[PDB]
Amino acid sequence: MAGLGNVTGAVASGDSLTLTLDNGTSASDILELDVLSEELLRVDYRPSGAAPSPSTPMIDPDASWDAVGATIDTSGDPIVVTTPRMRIEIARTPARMTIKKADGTTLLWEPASGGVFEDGVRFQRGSTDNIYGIRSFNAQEDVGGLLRNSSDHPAHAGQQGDAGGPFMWSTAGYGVLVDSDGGYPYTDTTGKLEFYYGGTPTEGRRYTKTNVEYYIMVGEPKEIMASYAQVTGTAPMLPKWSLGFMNFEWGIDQDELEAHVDGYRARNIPIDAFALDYDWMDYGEDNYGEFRWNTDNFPDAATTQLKEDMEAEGIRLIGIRKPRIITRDFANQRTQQYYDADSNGYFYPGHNEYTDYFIPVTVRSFDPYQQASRDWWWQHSIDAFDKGIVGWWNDETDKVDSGSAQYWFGNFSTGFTSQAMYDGQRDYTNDGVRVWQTARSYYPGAQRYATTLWSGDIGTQFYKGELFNWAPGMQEQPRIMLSSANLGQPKWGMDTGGFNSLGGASGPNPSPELYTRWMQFGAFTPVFRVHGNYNQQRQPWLYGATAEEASKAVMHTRYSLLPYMYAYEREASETGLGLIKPLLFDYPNDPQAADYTEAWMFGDWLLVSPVLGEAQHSKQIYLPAGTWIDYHRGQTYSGGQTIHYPVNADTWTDVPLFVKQGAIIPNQQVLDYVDQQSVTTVNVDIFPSASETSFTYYEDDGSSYDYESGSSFEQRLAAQDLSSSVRVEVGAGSGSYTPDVQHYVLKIHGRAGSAVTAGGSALTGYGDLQALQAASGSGWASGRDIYGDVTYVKLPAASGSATVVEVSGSAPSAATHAIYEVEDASRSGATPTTRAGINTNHSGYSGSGFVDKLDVPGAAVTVYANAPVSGDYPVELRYANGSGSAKTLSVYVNAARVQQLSLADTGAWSQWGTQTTTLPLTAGQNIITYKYDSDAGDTGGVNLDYIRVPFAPTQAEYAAESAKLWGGAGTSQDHWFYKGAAFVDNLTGVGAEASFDVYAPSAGTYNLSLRYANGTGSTKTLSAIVNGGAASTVTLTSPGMNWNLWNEHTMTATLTAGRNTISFRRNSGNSGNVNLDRLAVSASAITTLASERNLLDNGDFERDTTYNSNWTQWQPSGQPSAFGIDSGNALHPPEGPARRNQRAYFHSDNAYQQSIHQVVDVPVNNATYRLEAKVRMKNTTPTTARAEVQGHGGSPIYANISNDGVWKTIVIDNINVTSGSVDVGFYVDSPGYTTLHIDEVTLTRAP
Amino acid sequence: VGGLLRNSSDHPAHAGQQGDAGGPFMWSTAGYGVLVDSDGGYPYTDTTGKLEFYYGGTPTEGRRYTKTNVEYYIMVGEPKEIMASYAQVTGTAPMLPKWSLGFMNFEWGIDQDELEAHVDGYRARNIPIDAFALDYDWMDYGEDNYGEFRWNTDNFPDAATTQLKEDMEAEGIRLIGIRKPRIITRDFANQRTQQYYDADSNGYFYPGHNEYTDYFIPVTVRSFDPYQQASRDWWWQHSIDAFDKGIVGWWNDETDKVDSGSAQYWFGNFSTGFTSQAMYDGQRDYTNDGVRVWQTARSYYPGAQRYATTLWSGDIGTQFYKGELFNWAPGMQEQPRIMLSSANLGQPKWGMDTGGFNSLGGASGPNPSPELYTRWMQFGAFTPVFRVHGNYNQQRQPWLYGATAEEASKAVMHTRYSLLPYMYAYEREASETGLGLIKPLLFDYPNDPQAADYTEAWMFGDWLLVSPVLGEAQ
Ligand SMILES: OC[C@H]1O[C@H](O[C@H]2[C@H](O)[C@@H](O)[C@@H](O[C@H]3[C@H](O)[C@@H](O)[C@@H](O[C@H]4[C@H](O)[C@@H](O)[C@@H](O[C@H]5[C@H](O)[C@@H](O)[C@@H](O)O[C@@H]5CO)O[C@@H]4CO)O[C@@H]3CO)O[C@@H]2CO)[C@H](O)[C@@H](O)[C@@H]1O
Ligand SMILES: OC[C@H]1O[C@H](OC[C@H]2O[C@H](O[C@H]3[C@H](O)[C@@H](O)[C@@H](O[C@H]4[C@H](O)[C@@H](O)[C@H](O)O[C@@H]4CO)O[C@@H]3CO)[C@H](O)[C@@H](O)[C@@H]2O)[C@H](O)[C@@H](O)[C@@H]1O
Ligand SMILES: OC[C@H]1O[C@H](O[C@H]2[C@H](O)[C@@H](O)[C@@H](O[C@H]3[C@H](O)[C@@H](O)[C@@H](O[C@H]4[C@H](O)[C@@H](O)[C@@H](O)O[C@@H]4CO)O[C@@H]3CO)O[C@@H]2CO)[C@H](O)[C@@H](O)[C@@H]1O
Ligand SMILES: OC[C@H]1O[C@H](O[C@H]2[C@H](O)[C@@H](O)[C@@H](O[C@H]3[C@H](O)[C@@H](O)[C@@H](O[C@H]4[C@H](O)[C@@H](O)[C@@H](O)O[C@@H]4CO)O[C@@H]3CO)O[C@@H]2CO)[C@H](O)[C@@H](O)[C@@H]1O
Ligand SMILES: OC[C@H]1O[C@H](OC[C@H]2O[C@H](O)[C@H](O)[C@@H](O)[C@@H]2O)[C@H](O)[C@@H](O)[C@@H]1O
Ligand SMILES: OC[C@H]1O[C@@H](O)[C@H](O)[C@@H](O)[C@@H]1O
Ligand SMILES: OC[C@H]1O[C@@H](O)[C@H](O)[C@@H](O)[C@@H]1O
Ligand SMILES: OC[C@H]1O[C@H](O)[C@H](O)[C@@H](O)[C@@H]1O
Ligand SMILES: [Ca+2]
Ligand SMILES: [Ca+2]
Ligand SMILES: [Ca+2]
Ligand SMILES: [Mg+2]
Ligand SMILES: [Mg+2]
Ligand SMILES: [Mg+2]
Ligand SMILES: [Mg+2]
Ligand SMILES: [Mg+2]
Ligand SMILES: [Mg+2]
Ligand SMILES: [Mg+2]
Ligand SMILES: [Mg+2]
Ligand SMILES: [Mg+2]
Ligand code: NI
Ligand code: NI
Repeated sequence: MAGLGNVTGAVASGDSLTLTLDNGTSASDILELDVLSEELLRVDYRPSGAAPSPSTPMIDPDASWDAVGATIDTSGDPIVVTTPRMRIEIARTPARMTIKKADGTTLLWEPASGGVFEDGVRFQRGSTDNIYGIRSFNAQEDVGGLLRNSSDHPAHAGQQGDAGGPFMWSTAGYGVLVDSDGGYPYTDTTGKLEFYYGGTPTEGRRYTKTNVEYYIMVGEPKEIMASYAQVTGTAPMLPKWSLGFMNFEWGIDQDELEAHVDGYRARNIPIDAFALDYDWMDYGEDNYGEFRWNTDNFPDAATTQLKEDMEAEGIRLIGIRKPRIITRDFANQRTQQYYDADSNGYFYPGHNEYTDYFIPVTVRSFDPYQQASRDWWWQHSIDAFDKGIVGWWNDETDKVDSGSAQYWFGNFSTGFTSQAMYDGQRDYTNDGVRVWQTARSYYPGAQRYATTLWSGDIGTQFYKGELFNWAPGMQEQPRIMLSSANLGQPKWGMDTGGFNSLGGASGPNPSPELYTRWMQFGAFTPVFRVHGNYNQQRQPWLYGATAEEASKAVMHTRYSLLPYMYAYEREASETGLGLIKPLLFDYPNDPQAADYTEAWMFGDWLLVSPVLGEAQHSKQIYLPAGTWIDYHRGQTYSGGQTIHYPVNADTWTDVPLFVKQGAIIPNQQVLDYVDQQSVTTVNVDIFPSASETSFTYYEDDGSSYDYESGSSFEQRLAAQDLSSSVRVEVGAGSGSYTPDVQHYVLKIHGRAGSAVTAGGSALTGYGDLQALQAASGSGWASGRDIYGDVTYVKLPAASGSATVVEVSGSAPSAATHAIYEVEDASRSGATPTTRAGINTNHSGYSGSGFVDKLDVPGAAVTVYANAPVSGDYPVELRYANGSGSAKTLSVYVNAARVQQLSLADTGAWSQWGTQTTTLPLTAGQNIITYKYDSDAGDTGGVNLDYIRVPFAPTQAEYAAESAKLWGGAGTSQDHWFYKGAAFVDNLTGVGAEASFDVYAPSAGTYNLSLRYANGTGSTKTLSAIVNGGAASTVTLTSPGMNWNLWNEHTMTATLTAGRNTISFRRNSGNSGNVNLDRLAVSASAITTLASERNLLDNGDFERDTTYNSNWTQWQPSGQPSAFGIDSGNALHPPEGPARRNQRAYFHSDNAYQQSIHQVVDVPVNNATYRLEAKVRMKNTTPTTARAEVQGHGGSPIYANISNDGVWKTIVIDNINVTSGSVDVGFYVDSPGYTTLHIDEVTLTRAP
Repeated sequence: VGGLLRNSSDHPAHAGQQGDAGGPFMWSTAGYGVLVDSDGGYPYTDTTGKLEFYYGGTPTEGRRYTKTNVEYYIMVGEPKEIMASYAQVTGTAPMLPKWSLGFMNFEWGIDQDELEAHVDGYRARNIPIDAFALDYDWMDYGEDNYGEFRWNTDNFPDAATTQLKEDMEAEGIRLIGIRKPRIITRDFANQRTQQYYDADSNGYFYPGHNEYTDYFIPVTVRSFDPYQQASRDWWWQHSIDAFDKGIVGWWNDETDKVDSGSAQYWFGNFSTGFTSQAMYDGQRDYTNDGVRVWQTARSYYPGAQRYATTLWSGDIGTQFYKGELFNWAPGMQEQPRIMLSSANLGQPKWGMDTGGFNSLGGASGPNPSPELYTRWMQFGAFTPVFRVHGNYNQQRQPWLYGATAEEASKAVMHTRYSLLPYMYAYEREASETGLGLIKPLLFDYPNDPQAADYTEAWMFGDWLLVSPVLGEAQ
């Protein structure tokens, strides 16, 4: 903010004066004065004499003046420039300009304190001078006058009729013009006249200048304005017709235009032009519609006829133009104009796609408060109801928001709108079709008219402020749901996936992660629904195989629970209490339940706590008083504590779900929809408590209000754990509805009885659940499941009298495996009529049948199998192959392709064999799929009978990142070659630790293997603490100064049956400073885990793209990279990953070559390896697109990728590695607009 | 989004909007509840132990049920008992169809072919689903004859009959349809609708809610960059056909700022000049300097005048002055100050929407009165770019405003057109000095304090001083 220094040199030449100014350096400042006319001076200040920047488009590039012949006198102090109209004085010490009229009258001057400087100009002038220019006023502003005597408004073009610029002038005889892209003029009534470049203005700044170029005008206003036009340009003459009257109009076609023109002409009212708004053009359409005449409105503009006919009537035509293009037509297709603009870089910088509206309609709110209004509303809805609208999604019964229209609906508007449909539909159908509605507000009483509540236009984000601050996201929704429950509206839902994004409907869809977690959450809420903004899609398969399979899996859980859930729908008709409730309902006196919203009750007997955090590796879950059983993993927890709950961030398969001891949970086979068939057997899972508990099973027609006059069915089920037996009562049937249920299968957990009695009779024992299910009439059986010992009891439902069953004794099963009959499992395929099938037409099968039709591409069967801990499970597949030769099927686990199974001929279709494969299962639910994947080279063509899954793994694994971290230990992805989603780092402070919860079947000595990195260069130590016992030293050598190298530390530990704690901690004697990845646990020697076969780093591209990986890239010198990694969720529709959250892409709009490569040293040289990957190609066919294996000892091996649009598996087998390393890669040569996606790349040791 | 606790609450009891819920219901896990019968109002709690509820003043949402008595309910029990007693007083919930426990796919942007494809995709994969909900897509919203209640058979051909319902039912799919508590009162062709006549004659509109202009058909757009020569060449190239077929003047709107939902993008200060340059350079090249360029824009920055553009004052109000009918846009009386401010910045080629653009209720709001229209026309005739404009489907022909508006408009128009050779000399002057057809008095009288901020009269060329009557009933 300092002024210029002393003049140290002055060089006159013609009409120019060049001053050198002292700034205390060898690169002195330069001030160039040029006398352009007798009354116009140009000044160019160049800090340190640097070359001037280009002038902005303010300046006329062709401006030209005659020689003035000014007198420049540098002989004294001040230096003096004179013309007949002005006298410019520059004082030497320091340099300050004074501008005067030729007669010596002072106009303006640079004050002592400072004039021109690096960021602007500063003048002083008469305090009473009137200043003009700078700014005008827009159509949304208070409109001031002409005077600018106390102004700090910026210089800008502005909006809505505004005008402005760096031009300040006075009627006292001077003007100042500064070349600038925006900036900040300043005036006040002490006499300041200043202009600052300042910070980037609101409108942006695309022309920056290091010099300060300005112009000083002397004269009367007309002379000042003429000088302004000399500098910035005069105006070209408009056509003479433009002095005439013009009629601008919006809402006009050719007939109306002709009528208007006739109207003027008939009346001798002169007029020269009509201006046509949107009407004239095909705005919204492809092929440059926003430049094309709309021949529906103006038929004669198909040719020059309209122009010529209007010209003959003396009418010229003006057309509205918007500085934008339509990037999606009315059918949601990318337009030609989009492709052209996008490929050439013609979009305004910083301006993304957005939603416009240009077709107005006029509307007015109806009043639902009036009975006659409600009758009318209903009467006009009957036709839509008859033709299929059987649920009413009543939107915007709350508030209008449109321009000046900001109207509120009253508090009873939702209730009354709901009443209109409720009363109407009930009368019209004679109470024969139940009403379903949703609204986005609730007020007491509205519930009488059969309406749910949804949470409105929530944001597509994890939480409020993650991506934008103006709407809450997923994490807030439990608090909204439970607040609604606390107001007596438990029938609640949300837009799963979110509605709003940055950029409106064109903004991004949820990431696959956000989508998957939101679906798991929504499945345990009352009104389970996806929604999105205009032309957004929310189908689960669009978000990749994890989202698809995890969403499917949790939906199967929800539908299996239909009989459980439906009792709560009945309960809401009696007490208003519904399917969800906050913990505080059950625990009014528990302070940790008082505000608790991260978990809630789903019915009376299940506590759910969905994983809602991005990249979440574990959860802290408050369990209130009682005993809780993990639904998916089987272990028990005592209540009244916060538990640490490991989750697998790699698979997304966990939905933390806990059975409340006392639970009686009716459940059934999974249907595609609620009345797809009659369910004649209802399972009842019972977890007995020492106090009696009960659940009243309920059926009715699901459809009418017949239940109101007694047409329903119920049976009270009750249970109690006694000193040495369990008693279960199935009460007498009650009510007039004949239920579909014929038998209950009681699954009584916690005891495998030696006898089951009822009414003086010991029930007939059967060998297993299958034999019991096949028996007519009552019986029992026993077994083992994930929870432990279980007793099965099959009984008739709907008896007129109560049945009391008692399970006594203890005779635990010796079974080592669970059996899953695949005919009971999930059958899918490419189309609804090409799904895998059920059959019985060959003998020798277990259970009720086997699965066939695995001989059309895409046919599959999926089993949901629970595991107590993560690890290796050898899973046996029973199958038949009477084809004459071996056949292949893919086995997928948690959406990853684990192996191609080669299934040998079994000699005949009625002869069965078994294939056992070690599967990497995760703790809790696992998704095991056997599929005919023709695009991976499978043949299909076998029949499958069942799988057998061991209750215990051969060896277990526990991820460090999911362990309980303390003392500064954290998770990270900032080094290479970790397993799972992350590793543990920052074991630096004393007390830093990772504590694992390890499960053992029996007391004894177990082997441990701890995967760790130590890149310090020297041996480091931690302590191992088992079950809080004495610390033992863990000594961890360093393989060198490289944090991408991992090793195993082996040791043993003495464990007890059940849960053990094993902590690795920096105690005060220890050095720490290692990273931990995984703890493996076995009774035998530990070998490579099935989950850890992949030799590549970041082969699945799942790493946060802030962090790098062992992948490298290449493109031709001079070409921009065509490669990146993201989720594909910004696209409409999404182009998702093959698995989990992310995939690599190659894409450019113009011709390109691109590769990525990764080199790894193999563990065993002179051995065979195998590359597998998922690849998808779309859009333009490239010249070359391939996977590549090279550097292995042999010549390059190629596998081509062909343009389809679908994910395919590419395999390069039999890689004979003799060099000790392999380069795997992907390469594309494209003429332009080829998209390749790459995901799930694995390099493994192959037999 | 807060928590569940309401220990220090003064938020009103209302239905609210956008997923909200509320009511005069305040209860505790300490063993009691209070329910007050009320239409809105003001519950109050604090940590000194207050549990209060006030009817108070009329809330934001209105109040249509007022009460002189105070009716309330006290509940005693554990939370489930309190909630059961709440349901006794305010009602239990009717059982919903059993299919509503299933998964539902809601969707906006869907027709029959896509719905069938979605359902097939779920069924093929054994992903359970019971219902699809259809947005605007399902109905003829915007059309006459109760279009906002009627199936859209362009999107859903089989909903001409019960066929769609029955085929979807066969696949285990129930259909939900979106409803808006409003009717279209003017269809796409600007005709009053049957549903308007029926609602209006029976008094079925929400009290206090006047009709208003709304939009429902989205389009996706993106701003072009006029700063780049290649972009300007492209923009002009695609304009040639329109020009050949009669668009000889370029009304360049919205070169200033985008305003759409979250999209609030500014164009830079040279956007008007460069947009203008695209058409100017292009048209001059294409016609070999044979056809003069005419343009208008709604912003100005120095230098833009080189490319043959005028300036108009934007979406001004149909009113005499700012705050006459509404406060959010200026009216007629402010316009001379805007015109003369533009002149002081070297852009004297200025115009305005004579008649005004904006009204209360948007496009469906009132036209100018005959008086406003007549005076505005007289004013406009002594300004440089003389033009009427109005909002969507509004009309500005002078004969629609009665014989005084017609005859007085005609008369002043005859004066303007008689002055063509006077005016045209000033058009030539602007090519030499930038000075145009209008100027404030202070250009001629720089030392007169009475002229220093004077805008109620101005010079029309050098030799005429004009002072239009702009006051109502003046
Ligand atoms: O004497 C009575 C008078 O006093 C008070 O005003 C005086 C100020 O308090 C005082 O600071 C001084 O103001 C100077 C200022 O110090 C100086 O920096 C300059 O201000 C420029 C910025 O330098 C320039 O960057 C630009 O600022 C932009 C900014 O870049 C942009 O990022 C954004 O934030 O907007 C800003 C503009 O709003 O422009 C400003 C000028 O607007 O010059 C100032 C004026 O010389 O002197 C003031 C009196 O002269 C009282 O407040 C005032 O009412 C009384 O009349
Ligand atoms: O690499 C240069 C590239 O960077 C930016 O885009 C990165 C983007 O690239 C890929 O997206 C492609 C799709 O794969 C193509 O299918 C195509 O998508 C369009 C699709 O064909 C239409 O049907 C759909 O409705 O609209 C989309 C366009 O929105 O084009 C996009 C590129 O725009 C890749 O799959 C993505 O993961 C990745 O984010 C930059 O935006 C590009 O302009 C640039 O070329
Ligand atoms: O952890 C955060 C870091 O993340 C990124 O680091 C990457 C690098 O980009 C890779 O180059 C590689 O680094 C290796 C390195 O290649 C290897 O030579 C070795 O480096 C030693 C070095 O030999 C030794 O003399 C001394 O300088 O220490 C180095 C390391 O401690 O080992 C590196 C790995 O440890 O992989 C890492 C990720 O592990 C990012 O680029 C870094 O800026 C960032 O710090
Ligand atoms: O104990 C702490 C506080 O106690 C005191 O506040 C009192 C007020 O004095 C009472 O008047 C009352 O406030 C009510 C008010 O009576 C009632 O009308 C309503 O106010 C509405 C208003 O009607 C409406 O038009 C709009 O303006 O919003 C208002 C609500 O914000 O509701 C009020 C309660 O919220 O009760 C309170 C609390 O007992 C004391 O004055 C405070 O300073 C003190 O902090
Ligand atoms: O492809 C495996 C398949 O082989 C036999 O069936 C062949 C063929 O028989 C009928 O035509 C069926 O309708 C088709 O679906 C079959 O492809 C075995 O009988 C069958 O069990 C096995 O799955
Ligand atoms: O009808 C279009 C949109 O309108 C909004 O008011 C609703 O809240 C959305 O659910 C709906 O998709
Ligand atoms: O195109 C519709 C309307 O768009 C607005 O941005 C313009 O300012 C109006 O003059 C025009 O009638
Ligand atoms: O000191 C130990 C730490 O050293 C380095 O910062 C490593 O990047 C980190 O992984 C490790 O935890
Ligand atoms: Ca079987
Ligand atoms: Ca790990
Ligand atoms: Ca991936
Ligand atoms: Mg010269
Ligand atoms: Mg003064
Ligand atoms: Mg600078
Ligand atoms: Mg019209
Ligand atoms: Mg005619
Ligand atoms: Mg057309
Ligand atoms: Mg769609
Ligand atoms: Mg079909
Ligand atoms: Mg129709
Ligand atoms: Ni402004
Ligand atoms: Ni609220």
